[PDB]
Amino acid sequence: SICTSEEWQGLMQFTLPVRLCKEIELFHFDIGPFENMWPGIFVYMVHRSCGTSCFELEKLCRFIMSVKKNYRRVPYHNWKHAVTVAHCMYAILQNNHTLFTDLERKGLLIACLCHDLDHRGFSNSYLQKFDHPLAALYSTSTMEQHHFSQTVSILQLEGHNIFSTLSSSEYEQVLEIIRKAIIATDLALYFGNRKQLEEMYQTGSLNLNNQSHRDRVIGLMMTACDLCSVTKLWPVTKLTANDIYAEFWAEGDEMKKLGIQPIPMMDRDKKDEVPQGQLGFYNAVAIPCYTTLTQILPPTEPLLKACRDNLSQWEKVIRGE
Amino acid sequence: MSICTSEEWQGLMQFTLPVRLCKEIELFHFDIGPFENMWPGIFVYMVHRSCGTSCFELEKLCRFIMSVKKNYRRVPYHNWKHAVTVAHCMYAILQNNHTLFTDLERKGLLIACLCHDLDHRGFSNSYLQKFDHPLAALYSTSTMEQHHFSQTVSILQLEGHNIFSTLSSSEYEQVLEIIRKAIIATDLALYFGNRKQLEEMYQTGSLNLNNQSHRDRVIGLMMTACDLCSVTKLWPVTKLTANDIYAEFWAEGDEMKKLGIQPIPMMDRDKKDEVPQGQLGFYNAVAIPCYTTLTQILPPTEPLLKACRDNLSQWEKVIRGE
Ligand SMILES: CCOC(=O)c1c(C2CN(c3cc(C(=O)CNCN(CC)CC)c4ccccc4n3)C2)nc2ccccn12
Ligand SMILES: CCOC(=O)c1c(C2CN(c3cc(C(=O)CNCN(CC)CC)c4ccccc4n3)C2)nc2ccccn12
Ligand SMILES: [Mg+2]
Ligand SMILES: [Mg+2]
Ligand SMILES: [Zn+2]
Ligand SMILES: [Zn+2]
Repeated sequence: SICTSEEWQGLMQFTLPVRLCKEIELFHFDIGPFENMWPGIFVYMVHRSCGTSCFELEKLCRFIMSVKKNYRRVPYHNWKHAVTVAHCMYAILQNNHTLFTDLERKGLLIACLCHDLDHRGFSNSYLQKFDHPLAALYSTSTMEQHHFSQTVSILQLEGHNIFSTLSSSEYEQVLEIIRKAIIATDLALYFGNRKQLEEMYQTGSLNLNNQSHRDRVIGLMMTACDLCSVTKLWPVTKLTANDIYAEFWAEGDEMKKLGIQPIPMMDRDKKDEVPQGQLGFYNAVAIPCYTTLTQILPPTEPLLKACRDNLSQWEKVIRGE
Repeated sequence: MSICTSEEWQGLMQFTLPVRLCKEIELFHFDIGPFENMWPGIFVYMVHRSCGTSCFELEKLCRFIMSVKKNYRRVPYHNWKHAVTVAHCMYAILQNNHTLFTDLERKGLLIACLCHDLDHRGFSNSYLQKFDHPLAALYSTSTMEQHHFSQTVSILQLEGHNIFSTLSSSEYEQVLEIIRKAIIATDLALYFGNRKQLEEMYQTGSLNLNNQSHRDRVIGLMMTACDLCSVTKLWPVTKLTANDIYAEFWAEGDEMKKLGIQPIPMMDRDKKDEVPQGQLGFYNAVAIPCYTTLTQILPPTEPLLKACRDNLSQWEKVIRGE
């Protein structure tokens, strides 16, 4: 997928409505109601965080419109999710201004937009269990290796390599940041990452000039952004939930077409247990993520608070309220 | 005994409870899990709300709290989280039956709950006695529970930690007796005779509350109900805490396999299949009887029994492959 001459020139015209400017800096901001602004909203966030002279604008608008093209029309892992994850990374880096290099803020905003590129709405287990081509290629973190492969594809396209103008080494530094960040969105790898950071922060040996330590903190940040649907206002959070299950149930529907019972999270015949499942996901995954994050990055506390507020709302739904 | 630093207890005095949580704390099913940084301050609030703001001096109290956390170990279940969970359930029981207990007992039972598993290594009473651990020789029966009380007194005897200094020396030994008895009653090996005795004293109608020997038995049942209160939370919380319990059990079951001895199925991670039926039998024989007799004695404590029943249906739904 390469964007036409027709698409990206309109993106160079876009100026963000000034009434938002302040509301976009909030952690809990929702990009939902501004669909035709999401491509330019990403341009805005790149210019604010990295400077307008960071990328040359012609190359940048092409890359954003091609990446958008390569997102399938699935309920949840779509173009809206990519810009929602990218905004959370924007808010984290804006509130941790003096912690990350220019190169890291470049890659991470790029990595978040492309972290789910060409998602087909299926979990890694589905591709591996039922012998998908990509699973025969990428044995572990199947889609995550595909997501990074899809990004490198677009970057190698003509007029798209926004990283054309870095040092030849500096560029190979960016791709490692982008790869490790996208690989870190594999939720299965999150538990080892967050437990390692737990012991490290606790023992005090968490060293922020240790590169592998930096990559672990980046990975937790990628997880925090990937889950940021739990950190919006409860009206927004409850709505994104409907998108998540519609895609889960669709994968489980394919599981039934054989003759197998999917896990209850992917069974539409078990919608009643959804509020309990959310309460369990927040306590087992979400709360640990943003708690270790806030411990490492104190400015990211609004995420932890918003996640706690959303957790009590699910508890009220379970408790008959 | 690891003493807490000054920055630890200083930040505790400045802590304020978020307005919204003040209401949710009073509910039996309240789950402290998602508010880890708030756990020490939550205990301050529960002490203040039940025992008064002038009860303990905030300086010594915040020292005792943060030092008790430091002496709780990093085992999968019997840790700092478990202490505040048991302490909260006691607060809820005490709040809903406030004037039924003295002011000295509310001070004793809340403090004893916070310290009831101090310095837990993650090994049951049977392990330490089988492999003649030194503590099994110093404490013949109720091995860890007697040590927990010794750990509790060691913290009180630390410089500037004694929150009971301002009691009359009669009431000093009095509250220490309530605390010693409460921490001993958390030995589940004693609950079964004590619950059976309370059940008979109730149905015949001879259970009297200012009968001191009866009073300790009722406090013992309250200490048991608080120790098991994870069965009284919402289903997803109870499953997550069940994983904490089995993670520690199975670790002890591995050590016996290193010594060539098959552990009991409860501590055998190769018998994970029997987990739902093992929970079903624990509820029927232990948990449900505990809160049933407790609700007969203190009817305000019912929501524990109903929530314990709610999770009994879920454990039965799991055994039927659902
Ligand atoms: C794959 C990771 O999930 C997410 O990314 C995810 C989810 C999922 C939806 N949800 C579940 C989860 C279950 C479970 O199976 C719970 N089982 C406990 N553990 C194993 C015993 C694993 C956690 C479930 C069961 C019945 C009905 C509905 C259910 N819904 C987690 N909700 C959000 C919201 C915001 C951002 C992300 N997520
Ligand atoms: C003793 C202390 O137990 C607790 O504190 C405890 C427990 C225990 C874990 N559990 C068991 C218990 C068994 C048993 O062996 C039950 N005994 C049955 N026999 C009759 C006497 C003969 C069949 C078990 C067996 C296999 C696999 C797993 C198993 N899990 C009880 N569950 C909770 C939940 C919430 C708060 C507390 N607890
Ligand atoms: Mg993904
Ligand atoms: Mg104990
Ligand atoms: Zn994602
Ligand atoms: Zn206990």
